[PDB]
Amino acid sequence: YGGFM
Repeated sequence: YGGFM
């Protein structure tokens, strides 16, 4: 995760 989707 991290904020790509």
